[PDB]
Amino acid sequence: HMVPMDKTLKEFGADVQWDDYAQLFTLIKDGAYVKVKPGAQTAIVNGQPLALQVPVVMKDNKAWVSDTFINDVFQSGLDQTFQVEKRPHPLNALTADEIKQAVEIVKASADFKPNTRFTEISLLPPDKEAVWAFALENKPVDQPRKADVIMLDGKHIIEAVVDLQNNKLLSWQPIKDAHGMVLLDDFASVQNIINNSEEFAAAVKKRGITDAKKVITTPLTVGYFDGKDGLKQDARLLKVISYLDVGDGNYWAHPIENLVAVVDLEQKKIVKIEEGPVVPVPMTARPFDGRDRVAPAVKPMQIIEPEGKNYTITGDMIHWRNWDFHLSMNSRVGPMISTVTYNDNGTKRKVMYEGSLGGMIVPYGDPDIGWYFKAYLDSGDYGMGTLTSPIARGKDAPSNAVLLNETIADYTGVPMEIPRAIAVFERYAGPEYKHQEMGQPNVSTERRELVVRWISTVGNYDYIFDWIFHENGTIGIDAGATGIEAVKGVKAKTMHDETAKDDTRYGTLIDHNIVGTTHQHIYNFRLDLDVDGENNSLVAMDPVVKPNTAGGPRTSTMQVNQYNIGNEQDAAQKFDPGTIRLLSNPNKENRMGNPVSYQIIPYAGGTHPVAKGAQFAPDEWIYHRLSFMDKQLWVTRYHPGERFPEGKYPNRSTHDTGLGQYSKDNESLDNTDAVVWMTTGTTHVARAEEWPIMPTEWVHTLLKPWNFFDETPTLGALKK
Amino acid sequence: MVPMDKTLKEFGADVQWDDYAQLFTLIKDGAYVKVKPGAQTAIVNGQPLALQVPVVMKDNKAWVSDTFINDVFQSGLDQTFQVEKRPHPLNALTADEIKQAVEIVKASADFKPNTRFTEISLLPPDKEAVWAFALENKPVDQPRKADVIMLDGKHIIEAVVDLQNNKLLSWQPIKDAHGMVLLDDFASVQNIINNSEEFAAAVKKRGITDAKKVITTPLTVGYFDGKDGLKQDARLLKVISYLDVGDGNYWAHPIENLVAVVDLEQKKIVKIEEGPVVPVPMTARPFDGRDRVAPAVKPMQIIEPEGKNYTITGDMIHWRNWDFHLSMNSRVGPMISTVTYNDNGTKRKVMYEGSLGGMIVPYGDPDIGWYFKAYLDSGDYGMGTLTSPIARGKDAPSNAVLLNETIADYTGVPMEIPRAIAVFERYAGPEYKHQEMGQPNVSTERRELVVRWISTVGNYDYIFDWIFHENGTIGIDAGATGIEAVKGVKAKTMHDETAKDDTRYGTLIDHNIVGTTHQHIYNFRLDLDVDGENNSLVAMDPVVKPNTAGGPRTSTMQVNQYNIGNEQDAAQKFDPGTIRLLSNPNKENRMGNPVSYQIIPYAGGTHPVAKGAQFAPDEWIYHRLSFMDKQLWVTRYHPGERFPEGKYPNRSTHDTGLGQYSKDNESLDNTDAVVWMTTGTTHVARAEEWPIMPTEWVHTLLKPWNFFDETPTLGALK
Ligand SMILES: [Cu+2]
Ligand SMILES: [Cu+2]
Ligand code: NA
Ligand code: NA
Ligand code: NA
Ligand code: NA
Repeated sequence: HMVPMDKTLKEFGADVQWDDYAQLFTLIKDGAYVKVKPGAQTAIVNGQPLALQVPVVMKDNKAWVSDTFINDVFQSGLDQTFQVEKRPHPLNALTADEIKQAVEIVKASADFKPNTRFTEISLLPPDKEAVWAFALENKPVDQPRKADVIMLDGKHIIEAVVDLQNNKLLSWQPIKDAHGMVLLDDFASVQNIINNSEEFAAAVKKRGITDAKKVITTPLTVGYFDGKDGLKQDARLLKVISYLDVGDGNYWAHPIENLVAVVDLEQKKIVKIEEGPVVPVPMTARPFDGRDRVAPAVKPMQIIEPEGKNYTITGDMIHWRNWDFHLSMNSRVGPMISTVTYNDNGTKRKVMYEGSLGGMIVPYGDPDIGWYFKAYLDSGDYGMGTLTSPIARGKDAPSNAVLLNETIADYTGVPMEIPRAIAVFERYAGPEYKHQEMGQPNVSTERRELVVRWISTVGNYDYIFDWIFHENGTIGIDAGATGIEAVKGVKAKTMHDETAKDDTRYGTLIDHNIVGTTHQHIYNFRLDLDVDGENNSLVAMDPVVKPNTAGGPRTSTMQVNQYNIGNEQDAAQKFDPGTIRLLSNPNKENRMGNPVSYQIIPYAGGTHPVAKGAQFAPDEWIYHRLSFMDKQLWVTRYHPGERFPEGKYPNRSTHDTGLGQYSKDNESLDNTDAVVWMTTGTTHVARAEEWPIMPTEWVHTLLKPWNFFDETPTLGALKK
Repeated sequence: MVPMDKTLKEFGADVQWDDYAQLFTLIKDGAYVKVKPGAQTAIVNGQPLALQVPVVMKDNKAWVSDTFINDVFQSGLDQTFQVEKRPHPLNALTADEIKQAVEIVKASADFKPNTRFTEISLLPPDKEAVWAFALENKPVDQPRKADVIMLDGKHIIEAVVDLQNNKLLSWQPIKDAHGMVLLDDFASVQNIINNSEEFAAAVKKRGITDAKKVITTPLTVGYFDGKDGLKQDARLLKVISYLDVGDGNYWAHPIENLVAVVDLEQKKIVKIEEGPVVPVPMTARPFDGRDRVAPAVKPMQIIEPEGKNYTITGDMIHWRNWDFHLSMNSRVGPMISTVTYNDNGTKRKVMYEGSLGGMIVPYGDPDIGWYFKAYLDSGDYGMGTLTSPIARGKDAPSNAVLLNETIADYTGVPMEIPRAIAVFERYAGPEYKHQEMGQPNVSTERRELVVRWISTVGNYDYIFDWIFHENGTIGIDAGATGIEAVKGVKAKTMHDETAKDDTRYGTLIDHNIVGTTHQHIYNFRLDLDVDGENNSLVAMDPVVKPNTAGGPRTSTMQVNQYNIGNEQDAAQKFDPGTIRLLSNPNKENRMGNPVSYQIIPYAGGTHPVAKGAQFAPDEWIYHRLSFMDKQLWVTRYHPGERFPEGKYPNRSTHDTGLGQYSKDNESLDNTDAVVWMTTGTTHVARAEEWPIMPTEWVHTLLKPWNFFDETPTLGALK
């Protein structure tokens, strides 16, 4: 039973290359690199031969394979990239069966209602000491698997915990005053309410729009202004910004400016329409998908690993050179990198118990009615894991990547498999080191980094996060922003028009009648580092110039001021990239008697201007509610319920329940389990080069071993 | 007939055999060749080639015609390199012109017998004629000229020669200038140390039983207004010493507190300085792998089997919308010239010339062996000359093309540097992406074209990357690796008595070895002609301002914009939260904004950043080298202003570089500007960098700012 090779392999997602001269197919998918010649009775998988009962058949310039070829070859076992897990790792995300089970358990309570949605359903993390003992000592974890089930009953939040091992409900706790995140049905529900509104349709009509049905809405959280926005605190509201759909596939380029509808989600209707002056909708077609463009010729470039990968993925555990870590997915914050150790000549040393995105904010700077409340808390308010964007193979990640699928719960409690959710790829990153001693043979080696990449898209923005494992012990965390700008419709076509100056007070004129409103992107990473153990202290080293007191001709020297930062409050600080901040283990030293440490660099560079803080006066509410915006480094005592820089329920919050809260009591950071939070952002002033689609802009952070090792870590195994 | 593997590998090509397919894949630079044994044809970059003689298999080895390499690799089907029929006027002096220039000055009666040559370089034609050659194909109507800079003992003479008419045009002694360090100075110094009894006497005290195992290293001495005890007319170098213990790494064996001062015209030691005796650290600390075994690793290749997207026509490189010229200088290395971006058919100017301007690695330790220590690597040592050949596959990716480059050595003999510069395209993530909910994805891949050069001066190794983004951005990145300059000390660990004193000025990185703190400060000279040469420098400072428009916001995000009108004001600290543009006030994009490039002297780094010079403002080095203390400079274009540290910085007594060039504070309003970017690190050492330092990087960036009218990579309209 034959089938067409090319089409079948495409649909399966493999790259297919035919070489007419060699009469050879090269097939690539993930860890598998395959060669097969027509009519041969063996194929080659990752350097290894594989018998085929049925050879690839060529007929009138067209190849056919049996209908088991794909299984026979790709799933053969000669691709050793993925191996099966002997014992389930206690941090493995909830499975589909577990998700479904947690949903049946809460549904078995008399309180559940058919309207009830699920904001998040997630493994309730077992305790940290036991997870480490499993990872390093292989001790089983005897506490039962549990799940947190956070439910939205209309507008009310209930937190339920379930015990999955015993199929029982353990708790059911209403959470007073909390608003829940925006869920996928809210989007449809907002578009509908607008569509059924005669008022809104009339509002839209006096603004030029002739077919209201062509109006695309989008939902935003409203924030909190202690009543100045004229909106009651206890109702579930979203505001709604509108665009005209013109057929160019880019409604974002056709704002209907100065029209905002406020929607009550429980009443399912528009409770308020704010209207400002009428600004003609920008109408010119501005497609970003290529439809109006020539595709030039590019010569091929391929990164190939024809004997397979250097990493192994066992269940969710990834092993690579001296690294080992566990990689799992959460609907709110995306990827979670756990139990990170570095194998030092046989002994696994702890580096990081858990790293992930903490949260992020994208606040705007324009005071007008369509803008003044605008601040996306992408992970907290919209669920970034849920909104993961599948990796476009070979483009969003390099041709030598392996692409993992991940499973989370959707908002109605049903398992949802996200295809191509995370990319894993090894990459050449220049020379690791080099020395060309004059007159001698050179010495160079290559640097390899292992990257874990995840992309999440929220409305018009697309965010890329890379977790970068350097062979030498360094860890990089880089965030990339691309997508389509939020723009303001204005009257000016050029800076020569009479409204230009007023139109561009809060952003740049990037197209006719279009202004890229100025805003910030502020990312924060929650890094629970256990530098060769949990008992750590925070140390400062500030390079300084000191008068020379040692004699000789110099008036000055270069010296260091070294001091411990002994509490959370002093640890909350700006980052001066001219200084050194360490997380040290005061109980373990390297061979020179120096405390083993990691150097924490929240700002290692970026391609947009850098945000030195929040661009908000200190008396703005958004400033008040979100203290993480204003410092680049925080350190707090470990605590399993403190995970979000912006707080657990940030929608319409009135005070800081995040890093402000976690550090308010100013506890001791002396020789104890610490969690490091790095804030890094950009201040984005727009330019025409970014319209209609924005070229990816990057910021870089770094964690470097500092006297953690005794010598150059990549030198190699000692031969004597 | 000749054997394939031996012949191919002596030619520099990589040979792979695939037994399943019975196919050879041969790769060198831009050639990607496939050949089957017995086949009448082969493939070169995707294209068929008839062979006179098939590859034949004898005793399981392959044999090729004696003519194979030439027939296959030089067939014309690798189109990476094209012939240049009309030579660009910034083309570096050729080997013949180097020899010709040397004959011309040697013919003069003023040329003294053992004169050396610090630099023999193209004296280029005027900027305007060079642009008109590149943009309109107008011939420059000037003869080929060369600057010839000579060192007669310790005396500098600048001559100019006309190579076409083969005549000397000028001969000019340069008063008070000291010459850079030349290769023969290294051996001279080592010989003089070796023949000094006083020195063997000093060394012996310090615990050294065979004085023949002592390795010298020459350093320039700086300037201290006599406080160093050193005469200003004398051509001097100081000498720091290490012990060779056979580990291939003398750097790991300092003889601390012993400095000799050598006068190179007397050929003798004129001062020994001796401080406390510190035992020489002895433990073998090889960095070359002699004591190691690397772990086995699966192969990775980056392949371009139809060849490259760039074409290299002489030294002119074409790649996508970029065109530029690449040449080599013996002092500063690579020069990237007449750069333009092809905007939908029209070549627009971006950069007339960019290169390393100069750099400095100044130390912070006051002791006898350290206080004067400051390497000006290009200016004092000659980084082009000390170019380190790229190790194929390692110093650059497997898909690179490695260029050879020619300069003059210090005796005036042409010197061809193999694999002096690497060019390679690389994948750099998605160029842009938007995944609209429930719609088909849109993604394209970013490609960067990198030009990579490595120079090594004593213990360090510097990597420079000139990075062309398809979207109009240009990055310049600098990497540092090599071996740390260490101080020998008594302490073994931070628990010993001397540890605290021993580490006042640096980290303890091994037993008895402190990595003294210093800085790396690179400066880049960028004659940007933003869509023309008449430009102005514009600031845009994002600020928070009170809300005056109504509604609940108390504050708004606005910009303060103002021109920076003169050189002194343009010489500034860079706040990475602000924006600085070189704008063309005469030309605007479709929205009426002046076409501009955004200048970012600090786009990041893996080592701590220097806010400026880690020196009190009364230090001599601070006074001599203003360029260290500001990150941005902009000066009026001037043909003889090229070096941030000045033309002759050896024992300079004042600032003849950027301090001098901005001295009169001229106008920068709508005129030809030259932008200089200083970026630096402060290096506090750690054990992880010993015995060899993992490469650390700093990044800088030039981004188009309203230069174009839209996303520049969307492509041409249908
Ligand atoms: Cu942005
Ligand atoms: Cu250094
Ligand atoms: Na706390
Ligand atoms: Na911790
Ligand atoms: Na000037
Ligand atoms: Na210029």
